[PDB]
Amino acid sequence: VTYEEEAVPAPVRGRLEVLSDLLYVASPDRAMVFTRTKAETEEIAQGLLRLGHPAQALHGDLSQGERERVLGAFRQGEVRVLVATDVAARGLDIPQVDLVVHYRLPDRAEAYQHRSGRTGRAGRGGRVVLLYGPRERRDVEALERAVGRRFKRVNPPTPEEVLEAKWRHLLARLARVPEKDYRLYQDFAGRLFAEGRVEVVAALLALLL
Amino acid sequence: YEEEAVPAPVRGRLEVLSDLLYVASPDRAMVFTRTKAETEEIAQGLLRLGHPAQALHGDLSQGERERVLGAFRQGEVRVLVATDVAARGLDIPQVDLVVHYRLPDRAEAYQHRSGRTGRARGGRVVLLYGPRERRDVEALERAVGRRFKRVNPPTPEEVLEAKWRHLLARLARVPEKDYRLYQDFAGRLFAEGRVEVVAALLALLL
Repeated sequence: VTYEEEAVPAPVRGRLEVLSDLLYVASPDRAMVFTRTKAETEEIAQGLLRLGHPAQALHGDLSQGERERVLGAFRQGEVRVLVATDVAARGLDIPQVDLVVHYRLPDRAEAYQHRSGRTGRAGRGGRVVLLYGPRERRDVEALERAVGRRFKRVNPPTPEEVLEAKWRHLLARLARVPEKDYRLYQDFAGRLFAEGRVEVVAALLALLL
Repeated sequence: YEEEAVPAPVRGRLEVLSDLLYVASPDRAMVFTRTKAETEEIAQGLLRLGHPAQALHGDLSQGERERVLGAFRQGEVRVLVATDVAARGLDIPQVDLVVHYRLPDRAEAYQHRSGRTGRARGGRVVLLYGPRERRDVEALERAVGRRFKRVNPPTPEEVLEAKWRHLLARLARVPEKDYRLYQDFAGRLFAEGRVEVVAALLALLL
């Protein structure tokens, strides 16, 4: 195994929210999320959507043609999140991805591995994350038995983790903006600096994040 | 009220409206077109460009209107864009600035539209003229029996400075509790002191 696995604690309800934060912090090019039912794939996708992530749902009800295009969307970068059921998920036509997340848990060990292999954009490297509920702890120990491995027990992202991630995203915007367009606002930038009021700029960031 | 005819090509027309808007900064403005097609188009152009604008027409559900007008009255909406038909009604209040994006098809349309300006005081009225309307400007000018002051579009520099003051305003409305979260980040920026970076910030909000 050349990928790492983390067991991360979440409350079935706040499950979506935790995940969203995971993504924001981790910022992976491609990610799959696994769940039990095609309906969840839907909720979760819509959910993540409104939560501001490029998410699609992968199930077998998807037509041959619909599938094939949800997948392409994925390989380009147009879709950055695929939410699938283990069944819909079988196939060689599935890309390798930066990060695998188990939303609900896989009952038996083989589902775990089929799911987990899709990470590692080489056969080497990759992160897997399992989400467990407050009681499901016993379920997690059980899997580790099956899988014959100890998963790392890692906390969800702190608010300032996210804040930190958002800020990183933002320097990324600024990078893009070319002199051709910021050159016009030099003077103002000057004023702010020469006044030296963090509060005002703190304010400015307030409504950019 | 004062009346000012402002030179402007229909092809870049929208930009100076935005300008006059920023430079005037009225609590209420109303802009007049002649087809739901443009009221529509223009509420978008202005919301895009920075201004809290909404469009006013018939298709608009009875109920919905009430809400828009309320918002315009509240001042949650500072600019209204309306056809002449849609505009009729005693629910439409008096504004600080009346703009004729395109002109009236009569001295009645004019004195109907302009009627809407000034509240408690005189008002203001802007008539936007392209170069090849210059003739028919005089046409309606005397048609109404008055001479509108010929006055020029706002300066790039005038506009820019205004844009700035608006921004300050917005900023000033940020609740202490909110931005508190970003003092550190802010500090990081002053710390490296790349004005260019902060410029790129500004570029993203103007």
